Amino acid sequence: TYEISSAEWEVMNIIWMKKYASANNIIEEIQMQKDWSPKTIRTLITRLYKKGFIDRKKDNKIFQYYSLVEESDIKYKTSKNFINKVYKGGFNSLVLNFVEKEDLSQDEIEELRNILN
Amino acid sequence: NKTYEISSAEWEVMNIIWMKKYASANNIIEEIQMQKDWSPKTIRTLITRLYKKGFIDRKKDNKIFQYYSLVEESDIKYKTSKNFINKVYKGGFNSLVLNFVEKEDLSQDEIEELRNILN
Amino acid sequence: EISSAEWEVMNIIWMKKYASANNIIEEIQMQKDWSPKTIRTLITRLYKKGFIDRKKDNKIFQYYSLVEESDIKYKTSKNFINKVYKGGFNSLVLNFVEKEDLSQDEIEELRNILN
Amino acid sequence: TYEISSAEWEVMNIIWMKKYASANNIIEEIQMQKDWSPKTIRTLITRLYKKGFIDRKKDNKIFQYYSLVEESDIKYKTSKNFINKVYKGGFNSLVLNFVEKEDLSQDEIEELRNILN
DNA sequence: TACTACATATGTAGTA
DNA sequence: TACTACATATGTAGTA
DNA sequence: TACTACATATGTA
DNA sequence: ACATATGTAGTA
Repeated sequence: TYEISSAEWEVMNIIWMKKYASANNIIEEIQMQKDWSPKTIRTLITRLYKKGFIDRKKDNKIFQYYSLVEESDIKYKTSKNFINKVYKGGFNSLVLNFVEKEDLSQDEIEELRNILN
Repeated sequence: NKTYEISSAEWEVMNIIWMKKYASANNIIEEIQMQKDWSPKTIRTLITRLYKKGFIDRKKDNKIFQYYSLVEESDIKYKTSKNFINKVYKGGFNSLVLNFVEKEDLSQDEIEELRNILN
Repeated sequence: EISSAEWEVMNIIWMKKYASANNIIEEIQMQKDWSPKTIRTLITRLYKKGFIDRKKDNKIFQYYSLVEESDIKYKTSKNFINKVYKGGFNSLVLNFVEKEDLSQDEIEELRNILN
Repeated sequence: TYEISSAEWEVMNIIWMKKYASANNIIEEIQMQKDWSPKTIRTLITRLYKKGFIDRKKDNKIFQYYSLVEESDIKYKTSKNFINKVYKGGFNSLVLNFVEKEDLSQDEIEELRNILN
């Protein structure tokens, strides 16, 4: 089983957010929210290339990478893996822990209802 | 500067500690040796690391140490989850709950509780 | 058979034992979004299939279940698993753990549900 | 959104069971646990083909249909849907519903524990 | 208990 | 782009 | 409440 | 192609 590293996650989102994406195309978008070498980043791409979460496509004269797995399909999958290891009481016990630490503003708490519908 | 995290493997440990407030060497093992399958040594190590990371502490209560948490549960869990979501979900907490219902991971029995948890 | 959309109604009725035309609708027009007529239709169907019956309690019909709830859900899930999971019930629970859909808070209850 | 109908399922399981499968190779294995026409079946496959759940492969001189979706990954998902449409209280409320209707023998109740581990 | 050992996964980047 | 290199961190567990 | 219309998904062929 | 069951919903 191949898993996606937290450092890596950075990358996927950048790709997921742009469907298609290039070596540098990504770096530029990362070298702003993070601070790594353009070489360190590239390795994070190849790494995901090999784990096989994305693929290439010599679109221009350069590779263009794209996801292979479904974003939300995987994120749900990963949170579920996490929470399970952390919170003994599934998804709920967690939500109950956000409000306990009042991480919710009435403007936001409102949206949820209209999200549970 | 040096910052220390609590490993996902380690997390199992805290959960027992936290669950018993006071906790001995084996006391934990016995309690993990059902929800998991490690060696009573592997585990003890997890404790120790957690001790040197400084999330727990000891205290020879009887003739054997009793480790106890140093950090506050809810305090840390909420903190950890935030870190997670931010790395994973681009749209914060919301975007996540949205993701669970799109995957129908909730029963109206549960979805109900939430509201009465929102008020 | 009882259709998935129809299920919505039976839940309401079983929830209320006794149940009226609109009384159903109201309790449905929040957890769903259909036309009061669509709904009504679902009831008629069920009445016609013979899962529920009427009874002019006040001056309007009062439908109630004819089939025993837990007796049906059990029957229904049986047919289901059978069409989907090759290995009966087991092979299902097994599918739920492998996709970690269970929190230890939850897995716990099971044991004491198994004794 | 495209779904997999109860009838269809009989086809997939034949397929996932043999990973690789032939038009007739299927019918054979179904005309024992079921009673349909070698044309009724074929159509179920077709539908599934178009819905996009399986795909063909001219292996010999005949097509060989193979699964396109991951078994466990979808059965999990469908059950989910079902459970929540029916049982108010998710998975739990269901298992508790099998015991009440004593649909379990101590021989099998055992396995569970060792399966919950 | 305390202290020791190790192979893989991960963060982070220089050279062909 | 491709391929190489390394130190800390994490999973697992033997020896004093 | 009671009959009918309608596009879709669906059981059978 | 064809009949039925189904999500939705208006004219009886």
